[PDB]
Order: sequence, then structure tokens, then C-alpha cells
Amino acid sequence: TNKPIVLSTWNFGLHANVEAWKVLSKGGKALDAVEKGVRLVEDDPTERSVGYGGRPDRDGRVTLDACIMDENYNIGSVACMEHIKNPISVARAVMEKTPHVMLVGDGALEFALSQGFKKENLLTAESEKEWKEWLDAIGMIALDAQGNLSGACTTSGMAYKMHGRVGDSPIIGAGLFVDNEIGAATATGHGEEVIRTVGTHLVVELMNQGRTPQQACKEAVERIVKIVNRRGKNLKDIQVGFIALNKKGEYGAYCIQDGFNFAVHDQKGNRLETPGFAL
Repeated sequence: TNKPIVLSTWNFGLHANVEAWKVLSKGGKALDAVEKGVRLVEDDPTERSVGYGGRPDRDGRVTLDACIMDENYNIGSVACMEHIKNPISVARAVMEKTPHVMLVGDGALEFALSQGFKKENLLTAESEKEWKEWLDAIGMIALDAQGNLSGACTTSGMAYKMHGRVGDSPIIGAGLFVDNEIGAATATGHGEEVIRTVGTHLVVELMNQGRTPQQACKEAVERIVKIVNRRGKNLKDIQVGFIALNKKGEYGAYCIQDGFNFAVHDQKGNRLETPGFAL
């Protein structure tokens, strides 16, 4: 087993990975490492797709989505929540502190305030300016030193989405799925398409059915390529990629289109790698 190891989506994943490695390199839990890592990007206002610099919906509101899943089937999720900069920690709190698994809208903000999170204005002058002018997610999965898996996914969703729109990031089996006997996967791309195909639950069930992380990501994407063609859609218009990790610390990735990148931090260091791709 290659462990610990963290992977996360896109360039900003390298930095997010340095925060996660601070936990993991000291034999910390995968759960704490992935929450710590994606929180770095939620706090960053120049990170315009996750938390605090997020581009608002078409009504000018920054509403955030997130979910988390640990090594023993516990899960927490929040969607279309406003004024809380760290939705991954409110999602963790849904998991640890309620009988429920997903809270949305005003009920999710009411629960967050009840837990001590502080209401903040997440609309930056830069995002407000671009919004009025107009008028993706970070996923991270990790295997810690105990050989346990966890993942976290967080986004501001599509810029100028309809008020109330939810993507794949707060949905288990769409933006994130972890099963500690098999592996973990997180998704990148168009929310709607990852939901439609329930993509990450499919990646992990193909690792369950014997596939390598890389093979599983590729076959999943290829299943998605066949569905957009059956839907009569042009592949150039839709993107979807996955990164995956199994129990032995092997990892893989694949996407419909070229141009995505993901960060891998293990004991060889942190690096940006480039997936295989179909088109």
C-alpha cells in the first residue's frame, strides 16, 4: 500500500494538498486532512469557484454546496447555503451532530449559526462587479496512515446559475463517493452530467468489480460518452472527469476532454498530473 496519499482536483489542488499533508504526514485521520485541505480554497477569495471568492447566482447570491464522507459510511451535506464561508465544516457538523445527512437553503444556515459558524458576506467587490457586468468544484480524496479513506467536495456552483440550483458537489455518489473497503472517487465537470450518471458511485462500484482506479475512471467516462451521444449531445459541450483512489493507494483519473489537471501528494512529494481522455 502506498499511504498516506491525497489527490485533489485542478491546480489549486497542489496548495490544498500541502495543508492536507500537514495532517496526513503526522498520521492524522483522512477526515481531518480532507476538511483542512479544501477549507484552504474556501477561505481564499481569489479562489472564485469555492466558498469566499465565489461567483454568485444570477440574483447576485453566493450560495455554496458541499459534502463530506468518512471511512465508516458517515456522510454530511449542505446545499445552497448562504453567508457561511466554510460549507465543508457545516456539512461535517450535519454528519456528526444531526440524525440527518443533508440540509439545504435557510435550514442549513440556521443549523450553521446554531453550531457557532459566523455569518459573513461572501460576495467580494470583484464578484459583485463581474455579476452586475454580466447582467468548478474542488474535490479531494485521501488515504491516511491507518489505511482509511475520506473525501470532501466543495463549490460555489455554476456562475450565474438560477437561484436555488444544486449541482453534483453536495450529492453522494455524484460529486463524491467513498467506501473504505474499496476506494474513493471525486468528480470534476458539468454538475448536471455527473448527477445524471451518478458518476463517482459508478467509479467505485467498478473498482469493487475488480477494476484499477484508472480503468474505473476511464470506463465510467466512456459510459458517460455513450449516454451524451444517445442524448444526441455534442461531446465538446460536456466535461466530466474523475480522480480515484483505492485501498492500496493506487490512484487514477480520466476525463471526456483534455485540459484538466489534478494534484497527487504522497511520500514522493506533491505534483500535478494530467489524466487520460476520450475526445
